[PDB]
Amino acid sequence: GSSGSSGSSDASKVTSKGAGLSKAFVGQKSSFLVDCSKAGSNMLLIGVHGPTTPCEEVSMKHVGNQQYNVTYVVKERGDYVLAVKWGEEHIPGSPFHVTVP
Repeated sequence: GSSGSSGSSDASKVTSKGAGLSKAFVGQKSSFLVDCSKAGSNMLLIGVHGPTTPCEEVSMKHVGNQQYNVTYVVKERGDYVLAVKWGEEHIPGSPFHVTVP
């Protein structure tokens, strides 16, 4: 394919489910799946912001079938901010408000 000029990718379509998105727990490995089957042919990335405390790491893998597995680990508790972008865009729901007990 030389030219494309077709296939607009939308973020509002990208859906996400799980706990990590809603809330997380120190030590506990929070994971969340992102469906992009009817979203677009764009790339999926993450930008875990560190407004209060940084994260241990971020495991991102494209299990396929239009599913992206992303898991992380925290060390401190409080108010967190999850930033998920979808090919130069921001999924519907971010920045998400994650509260850790």
